[PDB]
Amino acid sequence: TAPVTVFAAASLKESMDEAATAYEKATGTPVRVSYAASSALARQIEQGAPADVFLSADLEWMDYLQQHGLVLPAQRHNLLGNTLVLVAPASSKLRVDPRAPGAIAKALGENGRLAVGQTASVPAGKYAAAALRKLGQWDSVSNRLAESESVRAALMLVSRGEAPLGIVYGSDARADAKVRVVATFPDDSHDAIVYPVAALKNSNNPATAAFVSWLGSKPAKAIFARRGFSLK
Ligand code: MOO
Repeated sequence: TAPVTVFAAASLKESMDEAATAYEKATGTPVRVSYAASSALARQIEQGAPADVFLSADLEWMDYLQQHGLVLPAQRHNLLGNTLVLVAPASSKLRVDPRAPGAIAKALGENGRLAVGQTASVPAGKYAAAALRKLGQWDSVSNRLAESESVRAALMLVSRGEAPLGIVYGSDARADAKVRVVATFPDDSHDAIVYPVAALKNSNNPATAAFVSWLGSKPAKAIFARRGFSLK
């Protein structure tokens, strides 16, 4: 059985791994998930990667594939939501109000860097940059970023204590007890974090639509819900 090839935003690591297993349990169809920043995944797809399903951590990267004709609007829909959080290593005593002018930058200490997804392309980085900008904090940290290849890479920096703070998703924080949530960014500070899922237009996997459809089903949703994603 050709596995359904799912390209999933890095932040979907555990949830999609669980979903892949659960899908195969239910149907006997293996699901092979590849994780990266949604940007990387989208670019890989654009460049011909034979993904069957794409789950992005933002609409923009799905839009990108749509614009490239690789995803049909009919075959995409919003699946999950998240929050954006400021995290610190678990042991960190930092208290930071993202809204307080200069608070994030101060909490970086003398040489600390703010772990973020690469801010141009990685959805978590874009959400982060958007939130930072919106909150007037961007300038204070824009030269103090530890831009990372995905939100999980950013998480890792914080988890490893190599960044005193990072901006990841709420689910990422739940996914790693080695970080703690210092603050949740106001939902008004960034575009809603929405993970669209789409069957790729060119998928030739007979199970692609089934898999995507299945994600609407209670046990599939429950995987994401348990892992701190909001359900769209
Ligand atoms: O595509 Mo991500 O989950 O923002 O690294």
